[PDB]
Amino acid sequence: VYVAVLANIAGNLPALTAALSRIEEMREEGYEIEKYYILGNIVGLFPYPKEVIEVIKDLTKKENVKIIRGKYDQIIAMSDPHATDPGYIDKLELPGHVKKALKFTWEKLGHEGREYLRDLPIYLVDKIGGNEVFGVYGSPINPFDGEVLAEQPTSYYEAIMRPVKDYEMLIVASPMYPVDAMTRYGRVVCPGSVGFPPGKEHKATFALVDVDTLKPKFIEVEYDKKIIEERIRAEGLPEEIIKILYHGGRP
Amino acid sequence: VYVAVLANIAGNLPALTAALSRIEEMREEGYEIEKYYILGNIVGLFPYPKEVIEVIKDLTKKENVKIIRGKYDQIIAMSDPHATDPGYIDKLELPGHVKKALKFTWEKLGHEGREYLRDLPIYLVDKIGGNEVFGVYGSPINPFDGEVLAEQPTSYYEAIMRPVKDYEMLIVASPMYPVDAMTRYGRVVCPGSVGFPPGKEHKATFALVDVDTLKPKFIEVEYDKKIIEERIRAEGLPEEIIKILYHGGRP
Ligand code: NA
Ligand code: NA
Ligand SMILES: [Pt+2]
Ligand SMILES: [Pt+2]
Ligand SMILES: [Pt+2]
Ligand SMILES: [Pt+2]
Repeated sequence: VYVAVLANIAGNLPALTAALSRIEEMREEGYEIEKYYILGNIVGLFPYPKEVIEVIKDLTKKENVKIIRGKYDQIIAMSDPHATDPGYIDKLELPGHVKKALKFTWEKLGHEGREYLRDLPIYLVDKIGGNEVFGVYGSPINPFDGEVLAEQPTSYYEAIMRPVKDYEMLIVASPMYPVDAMTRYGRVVCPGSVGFPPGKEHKATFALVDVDTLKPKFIEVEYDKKIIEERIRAEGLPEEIIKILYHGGRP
Repeated sequence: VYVAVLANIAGNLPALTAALSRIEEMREEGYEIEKYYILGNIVGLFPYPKEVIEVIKDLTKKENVKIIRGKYDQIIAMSDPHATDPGYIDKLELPGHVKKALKFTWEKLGHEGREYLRDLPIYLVDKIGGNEVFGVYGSPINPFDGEVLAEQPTSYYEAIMRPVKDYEMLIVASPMYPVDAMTRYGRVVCPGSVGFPPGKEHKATFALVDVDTLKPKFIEVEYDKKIIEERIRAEGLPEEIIKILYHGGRP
């Protein structure tokens, strides 16, 4: 019995599709999936924002699913609901290629898609087994702009867990790699990144968390970067997004 | 029955003492007070940081109390746990008089006081009645630097409640004045300020939240500012803290 924990889809439909199909295969292999946690970014740099949302909505009907929004989702959601274009984004402190990806996302979502992100919770507060879990995109101190690093010593995660020590587990998206850090205050976990490559040769990465022990099993799944590349060019988006696709980046 | 909700003690012992004494008096008059929520800032501008913590500690032994830290508390907690002086504060984006108050608080607390603040939660998550409640110092988007304003239209509070709509009530400290705004997503409440005067002729302000209806009753209690003025001068702190005591300010 496990909870499937996914993060940072970032508008990448092929990676999301590959992760969920792998989860279905693993069900056939004796892994019982009680429920799903999906952490932002939900939409972002990659050009399938409406399709990602459709897949999540179907899953939310069929399964027990809890979702929280990430930094890119918030940039879209915070906009005036009556705005006629995504011009407000150019004022923000962001790289040029990121502004263009988010303006594209804003337009392609329409009013219904923007509204869906506005309904997304910031915080995940849940129980698995007898254990209480707290989830946030960035860090406890700063939900959208906070950054928890991967590959740090136990003391690092202990200091982060301390202000949320009421909980048995903290889940964050911002490390972008698998994190599994037992501390005196609880366990800090990052499932990895489904659709936002942090480096080269990225595989869609997520975790199955054991409901009894809270130990994560990290899973990696290949997806086709070819159709994504061809979809970016066909929508007229910066060449820098293709670089991130094959070389990595930080949101 | 009621929950006593208090915020922004900010190191002001006489104001905290007067509010708690009024709560005890209202219980003598036949008010059922079952628990306490205490929101930051716990310490800050006023020169009674150690004593405020002793009153809270004693109250936590005898009553059902949930506490969260505020901006000023976080600035102290953030610091390297065996730094020798509060020199790090001089590099922060804070007015001169605020820097001096916080350096004094850092020293007066000692290691044991600094560690007490490091143990305080960021988030309040609770049930009262069958109603879920979420509390944070600043705002849901930004726990320490976020600001929810008083005296805005209903639509302003609705957009703030929307990302925490899974809850029946949001409690924030940052307005500094009583707020009680029903929205379609839940009720946004600020209890007022116990020890940080927002303007002139300040009384210690807090709320009793009806457990059934979630309607706040705002209570104002008088306290002595002259003894505080005397302690500020005796301890060498800036004249601007005295100006805040009598004419108000913002953290
Ligand atoms: Na814990
Ligand atoms: Na609600
Ligand atoms: Pt904005
Ligand atoms: Pt272990
Ligand atoms: Pt710091
Ligand atoms: Pt209501």
